[PDB]
Amino acid sequence: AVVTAAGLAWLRQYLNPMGPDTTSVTGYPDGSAVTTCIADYSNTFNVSFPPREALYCTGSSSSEKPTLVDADNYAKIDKWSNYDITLCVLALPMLRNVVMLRLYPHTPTAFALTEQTPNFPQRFPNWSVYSADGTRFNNGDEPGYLQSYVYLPNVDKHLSAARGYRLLSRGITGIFSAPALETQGFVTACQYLAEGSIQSQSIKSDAVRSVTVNSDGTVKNVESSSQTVSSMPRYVFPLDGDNCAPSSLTETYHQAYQSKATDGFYMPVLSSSRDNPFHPPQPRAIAVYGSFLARGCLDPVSEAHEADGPTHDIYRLNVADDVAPLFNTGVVWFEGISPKFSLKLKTRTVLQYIPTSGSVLANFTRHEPTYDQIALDAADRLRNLMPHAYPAAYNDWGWLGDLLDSAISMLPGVGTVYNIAKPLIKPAWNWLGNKVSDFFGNPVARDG
Amino acid sequence: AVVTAAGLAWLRQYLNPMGPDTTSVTGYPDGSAVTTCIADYSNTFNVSFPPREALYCTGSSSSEKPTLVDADNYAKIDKWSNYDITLCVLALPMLRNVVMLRLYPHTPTAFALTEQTPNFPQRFPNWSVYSADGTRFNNGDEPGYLQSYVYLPNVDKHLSAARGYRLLSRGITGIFSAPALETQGFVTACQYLAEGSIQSQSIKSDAVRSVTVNSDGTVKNVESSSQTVSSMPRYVFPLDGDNCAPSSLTETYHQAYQSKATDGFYMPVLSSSRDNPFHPPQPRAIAVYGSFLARGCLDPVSEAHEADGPTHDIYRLNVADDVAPLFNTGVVWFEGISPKFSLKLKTRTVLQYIPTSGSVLANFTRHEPTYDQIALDAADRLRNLMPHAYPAAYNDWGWLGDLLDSAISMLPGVGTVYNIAKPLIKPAWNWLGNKVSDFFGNPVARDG
Amino acid sequence: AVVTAAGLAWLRQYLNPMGPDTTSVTGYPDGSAVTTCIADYSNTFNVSFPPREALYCTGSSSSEKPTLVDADNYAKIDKWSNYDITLCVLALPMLRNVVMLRLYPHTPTAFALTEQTPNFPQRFPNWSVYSADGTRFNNGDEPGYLQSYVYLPNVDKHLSAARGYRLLSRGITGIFSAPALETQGFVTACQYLAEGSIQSQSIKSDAVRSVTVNSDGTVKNVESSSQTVSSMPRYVFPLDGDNCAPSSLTETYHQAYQSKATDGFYMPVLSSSRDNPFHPPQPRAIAVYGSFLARGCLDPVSEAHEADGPTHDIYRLNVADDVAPLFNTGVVWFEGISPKFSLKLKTRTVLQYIPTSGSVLANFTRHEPTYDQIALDAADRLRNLMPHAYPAAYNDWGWLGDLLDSAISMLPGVGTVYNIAKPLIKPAWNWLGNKVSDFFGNPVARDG
Amino acid sequence: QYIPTSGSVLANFTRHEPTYDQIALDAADRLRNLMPHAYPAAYNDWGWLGDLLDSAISMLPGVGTVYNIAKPLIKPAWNWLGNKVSDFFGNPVARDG
Amino acid sequence: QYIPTSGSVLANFTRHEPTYDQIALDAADRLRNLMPHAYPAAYNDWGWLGDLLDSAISMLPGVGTVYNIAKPLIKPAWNWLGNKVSDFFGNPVARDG
Repeated sequence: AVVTAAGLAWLRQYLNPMGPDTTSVTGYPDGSAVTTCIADYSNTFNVSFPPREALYCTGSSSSEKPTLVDADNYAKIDKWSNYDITLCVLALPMLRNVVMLRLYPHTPTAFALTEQTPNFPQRFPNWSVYSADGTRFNNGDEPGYLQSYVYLPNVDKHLSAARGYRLLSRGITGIFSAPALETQGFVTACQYLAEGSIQSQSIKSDAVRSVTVNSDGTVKNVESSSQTVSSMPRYVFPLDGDNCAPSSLTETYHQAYQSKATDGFYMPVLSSSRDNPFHPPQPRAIAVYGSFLARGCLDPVSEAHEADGPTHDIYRLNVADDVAPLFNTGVVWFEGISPKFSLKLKTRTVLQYIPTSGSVLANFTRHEPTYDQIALDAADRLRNLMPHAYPAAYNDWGWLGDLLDSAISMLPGVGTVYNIAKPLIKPAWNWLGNKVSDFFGNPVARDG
Repeated sequence: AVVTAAGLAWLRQYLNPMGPDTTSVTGYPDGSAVTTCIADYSNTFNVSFPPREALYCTGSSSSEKPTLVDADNYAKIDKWSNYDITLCVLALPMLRNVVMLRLYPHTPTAFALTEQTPNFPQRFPNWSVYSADGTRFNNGDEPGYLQSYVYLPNVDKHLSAARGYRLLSRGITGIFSAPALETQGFVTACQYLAEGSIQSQSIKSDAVRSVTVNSDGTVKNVESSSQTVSSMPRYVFPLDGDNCAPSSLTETYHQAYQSKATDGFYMPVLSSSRDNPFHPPQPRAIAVYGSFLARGCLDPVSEAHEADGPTHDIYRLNVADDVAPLFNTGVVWFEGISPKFSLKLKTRTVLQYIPTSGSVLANFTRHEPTYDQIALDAADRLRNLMPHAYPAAYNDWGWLGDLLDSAISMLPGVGTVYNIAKPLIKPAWNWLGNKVSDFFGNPVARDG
Repeated sequence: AVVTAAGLAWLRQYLNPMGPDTTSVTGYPDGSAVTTCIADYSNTFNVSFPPREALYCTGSSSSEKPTLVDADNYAKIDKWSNYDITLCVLALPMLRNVVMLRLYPHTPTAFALTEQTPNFPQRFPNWSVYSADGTRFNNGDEPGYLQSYVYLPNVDKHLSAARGYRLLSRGITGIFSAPALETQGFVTACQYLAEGSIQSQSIKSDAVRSVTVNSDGTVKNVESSSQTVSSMPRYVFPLDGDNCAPSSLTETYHQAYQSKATDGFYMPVLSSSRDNPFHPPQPRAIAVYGSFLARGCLDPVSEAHEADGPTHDIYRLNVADDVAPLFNTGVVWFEGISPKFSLKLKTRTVLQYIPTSGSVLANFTRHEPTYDQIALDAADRLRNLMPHAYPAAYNDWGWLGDLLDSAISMLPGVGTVYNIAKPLIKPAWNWLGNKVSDFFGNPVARDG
Repeated sequence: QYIPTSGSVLANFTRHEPTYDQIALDAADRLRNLMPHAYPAAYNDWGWLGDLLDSAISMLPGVGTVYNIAKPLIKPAWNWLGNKVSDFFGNPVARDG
Repeated sequence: QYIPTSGSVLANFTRHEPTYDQIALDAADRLRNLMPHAYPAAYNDWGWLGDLLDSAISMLPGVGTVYNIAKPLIKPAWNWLGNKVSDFFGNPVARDG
C-alpha cells in the first residue's frame, strides 16, 4: 500500500542513473527469488577529431587483408576540419557497443546506412570511413563520414559467465567543451522505442546451367535453383534512419531535448514496458531495417512477382551483440560544432545477472528478493512525461523522488493512503531560452 | 479516479465506430506525448452480381499475360444466378484491403483457399474466379466461386508517409436490399482473434545431378542440394478456414450475430488486447495457415523423416499489406440470398499516425496527449460481452455510454467514487425471433 | 471486489493439481464467452531399470532400418546396475510427451544433448541409448545414458479435433520406492521459465563445381552456391543444459526443492504470465538451444566472417509437438539412487479446448464463461513465492486457500473489503532437516 | 483554415467546431493597435498575455462586462536596447536569454 | 574487501557502503579475549550470540551506554569432552549432533 525503500531506490536509479546520490545499486523490484549479481559499468571516453593514424577504410580494399589506414586521403578530412562539423551519437539497446559515434562534415538529411556490409568496424579510439555516396570507402574515394563503436569489454566478459541477464538502467552523459570563441553549435536528443526482433531477409539462390554436349553426355541439366529463400537470422532494429534527422525528431517528439552545444546532454534511457524479465545471453548479428523499393504484391501481380514483393532492405552492421529488449533507442545530434571540439562521454550501465556456477559473478552475489508493485506502476506512470534528456550538468533534480515520485505514486489505482501529496503541473523544458520550469512550476536557474 | 471526456469519446468511437453521434475523432488514451494525426476513412461500395466484363481468371492462363476476362464461360455463372447464392465477407486486420468479398453458388462446408498462388487478385469492382475443385480457374474449367478485395487507396498513400501507425477503430456495415418477394435469406457474423505472425514455410531445394562422361572430364558431381530450407517470410494468419462455416461459427461463439438477410449487419471489430502501441509501416506478403498432411515426427521416425514433419500448408494471398495486430478477424455470411441482391458496404476505419517531416500528414497534426487508464480498463472489461455484430440499422444504442460504460467503469479494481451506477444483467440478442433485450433488460423494438 | 467460487476453484486446481480435493474441473477465469470442453488426463507409469528388450540404439545403425535393440551390449548397462545411478526427469511445456526420463550411471556435469538428430526416439516403455562421448549410440560403442519420452496418446487425439487449446494446470508426482536397506539417495527439483520460440538455425548450401573440358563444351560453371541460408523453422527452447546440474539449480533458485530420495517429489508446474489465451494446435519439431563456438562478428571481422558469427547450436529432439507457452520448465534429479529402484510417475494435465464442429469434444462441452480478475491477480501474486516442488505425499496443504489465497487476495491494488485476513511470513521448506514451516509459521510434522 | 473539396486529402482531417465568440473578435480589434510589432526571438510565453492582458481588454468592448474590474492597464515601454523593458502592467522583464 | 583497480573485473561489483560504527569495533576488541578458539563442527547459529552476547558486551565500552542493564555475563565452561557445556549466560548446550 506504500512504496518500499528498495522500490524507491530502484526508481531513482532507473530515472536518474548518473545522479550524484545514486551510490548504492539495487535490483529490479519483482521478487524473482533467484541468486543475482548486479554489475555497474561506468566508462569515460574523450572523443575529438580523430588523427589519421586511427582512421580505417571499410571498402572492399580491406576485404581479406585486415584494416587499412587511409592512404593520406586525410587531406579531405582536414578540409572537413576547416569548417564546422556535425556529431551524431546513437545509443541502441545493445549491451556492449553502448553507443555509435558518427562524424559528418555537415548535417545529413537522414541517418544513412551502407547497403554492403562494412569491413572491420572499429571500436571507439579508431574510426572507419564511409563514402559521400552512401557506400563503403576505399582509398581514393570521397569520404562522407566517420563511424565508430564505443565498446565495453567487461560487459562481454561478464555476459559470457551468466545464465541470464536484464538491463536495470543506462545513462549517457555528453560533457561538451570547445576553445574560447568557438562555443557555437546546438544539441538535440531524443528517445524512442525501436522494437527489434529476430528476422531473416529474403535472398535468392543461384540456378545451375549445365550444357553437356558430349556424344553420350547430353544431360543438359537446366534446372532453376534460383528460388527465393531466407537468409541468416539477425536481430533487426526498426530504427527510422530516414526520419532520424534532428529537425524531424524535434518536431515529432514533445519530450525531445534541445539546447546550446555547451550544455551537453544527459540521456537516462528508459524502458518501454513495465515487465523486465531475465533473458539468456544470446548474441546475434545486428542489422537495421531500411525501406523497400519494388512494390511487388502491393499491386495486383502474377505468381512470379510474389517473390519480389515489399522486401525491406536490411543493413548489416557487422557487429554481434545481445540487446536489451523493450528499452528505448536514443539519438543525439551536435550540429554546427567547432571541429576542434572535445566531448567527454560518460556512460553508466547497471544490469543484473544470474551467475553461473563456478563463475566470477558467483563471488559477488547478493540476495535481495524485494518486491514492489507500486514502484513498477510509478515507472509505467512516469515513462510518458519525463524529458528525453537534460543538460549535462543537470543532475540531482530536486523535484525527483520526495515530490515527483510521491506525486505520481497515488494515481495508480486507488491504492492510496496519504490524501494529497502535491499537485502536478505540466513542465516547460525550454533550455534554449532559459525559461525552464519543473513539474511543480519552480524555476530552474542555470547551475553551469 | 473518474473517466475523462477524451477517454469516454475514445471508448464510444471504439465500440460504436459508425454511430451517428461519432462526429469528432479522438486518439488512443495513453498519453504518448508524440505529434499525431488521426485519419478517418469512410468508404461506400455497392456490391451486386458482377457482369462478365469485371470477371478475370486466376489460373495459369493469366500467368505472364495480364488479367484475362472469362472467355464467355459466363453462362455457368448465369446458371448460378438462376438460384439462390451465398455471399461471404472476411475482414482480416489488414489496413488496406479492408474486406474480402466472396460469392458462392451455395454455402460451402469450409472457407477454402487455393494451394497455388492466384494470378492478379482483383480489387472490388473486378472479381477473380476460382474453380469448383479448390484450384485456380482457367477458361474452360468449372467455376467454383468469385473473390475480390475491397481496397482503400488513401490508406496506402497516408501509410507511405508515416513513421508509425496504430488502428483506433474499424466498423463495417452491410445494408442489404433485394427486389420485393425476394427478401429471403439469413445473415451470420462472428469475430475472433486470429493472431498472425511473421513466419516462413518449409520448402526444398533442388539437388544437382551432373554426369560427366568425357575421357578427361569425369567429375560426376552427384551432390544432393535437395535439403529443407525456409521460404520467404510472410505474415501468416491462423484463421481456421475449415471451421469458418456459418453453422460452426454460430455454435462455437456465444456473441455471434444471427438474423434475417434484410437486417444487414454492423460489425464494430474489436481489439483483443488492452495496449495499442505504435508500429512502423512494414508491408509484407499475407498468407493463411492451412493444415498439415504428413504426420512426420509426430510418430517415431528416422532422421530422413524429420524434414517432412507436421509442415502446415501456407496459402499465399498474393496481396501485400501491413496488419493491425491484436485486432479481431471478422467474418459474415449471407446464405440463401437472391442472386439479384444489392449490398451497400460502408466501412469506417479510424487510425492514428506519427507524421513524417515534410509529409502531408504534418499539415493536420493535433496535440492531444490525453491519458485515461479507466477507459482502457473499461474496454478490457467490455471486450468479452459485446455482441459481435448488430443489425445494419441498429446504431445509437441507448444503453451505451451513460449506462453501459458507467456500469462497467466501477468494476475495475475498486477505484470507484459513485456507490452504484446501474445493475448489469445478461442481454439476449435474439434478432431472429424479435425477443431482443439489452444489457439492462429494456426491450428493443424494431426500428427498421 | 471479492473472489468468486469459480476463481477460487481454478486457483486451487492451478496451484495444487494433484490435491485430493481437486475433483471438479474448472476453466480459466477470463469470461471468454466461447464453447469450451475441459479435459483432464491422469496417467501413471512405473519406471525402473529397463531390461534389454526395451533398449534401442539412436546411432546411424538404425538410420533406414527401424529401431534396433542392443546387440547384447547390455553387459555394460548391467555394470551400471552394479552401483548407484542417477535419474533425471525433464518436464518441458510440450502437451504430449509430458516428461523426458533419463538414466545416468552417475550424476553428469550438465544436461548434454546430442548434436546429431537421434534416430527413432522411444516412448516410455522403450528407451534409447546415447554414447558416453555425447554422441548417438550404435552397437559396440560405450553407452553413456538412456533416454525416453512419456507420451500421452489421448492428448494427441483430442488436440487433433480442436480449434484452440490452452493448458490450465499440470502436476507431476514422483512416488519413489526401493528395497529395504537401499533407500539412500537425494532428490532435487526446480522450475524455471524457458521461453521458447519459432526459430530457424543458420545453415549453408553447397556450391556447384562443374569443369566442362569438351572441345565445344567448356562452360566451366564454377558458381558458388555455398551461401548461408535459414533451415526449417522449429520451436526452440532456451533451456540451459550446461547449467541444469543439480547443484547449480539448488544454489541458483531459492524455491528449489531438496529432500531425501524416499520423499519423492510433487511438482505443480506454474505459468509465468497472467494471461492464458487460446492458441490453435500448431505442432512443430522441437529443438533446444545450445551454445556458440565461433565468435564471428563478436570481434571486428570482415564481410566473409559475418556468416560464421555467433550461431548457437540447435539440438533437434526428433519430436514434434505443440507447447504450452509461458509455462515453466521443470527438472528433477534423483542422485545416488539404488539401481533396483521403482518410481511411480503420476501426471495430471488439465487443459481447455474449443471443440470443432462434429468432433468428439462437442459432446462434452460446458458453458461456464465465468470471470474473476481477483483470482488471476492472486495467481500473479503467488507465482514468485510458492515452492517449486513438495514431497510426493505432501498434498492437501492446510495453509492453501482459506488462508494463503485469502491472505494474498487483499494485496492486489486496494480492492479489499475484509480489513485483515492473516499476517504472512516467510516459510522455510527444509525437508532435509525436518524443520519445515509453512507460510504462517505453523510446523509441518512428517505425514509419511 | 480550409474548406475541403470532396474527395480531397483534407476531407480526411476535417473537424466540426462551429464555435462563435464575439468577445474574442472584439478583443482582437481592441488589441491590434497596442501590441508590439515584434519581440526578441527568445521572448515567448508572455506572462501578461491571456489571464491578464486579454482579461483586462475584454471588458472595454461596449459595456458587456460581468466582472467589475480585472486589472488596470498602463502603457508599456519596450526598450530592448537599454534593458528597461516594462510590460502592459508595469512589471519588469528581466532578460531570459 | 578490495579496492578495485580501474578497468578490472572487481570494478563491475563495487558497492558503496561507507558505514562507520565505533561501538562494533570496540565490542570486537572486548570479545576477542573470551570467545572460544573453536567449536564443534555442527555448532553454528549460537543462540547467545548477538541479541545477548553482543548486547551484553556493547555497554562496557567506556560509559557510552543507553540501556541500563542488558544481561549479566558469566564465565562459560566449554567442556565438550564431558558433555557439560554451558554458554556465556549459564544456559546448557544439549548436543545437536
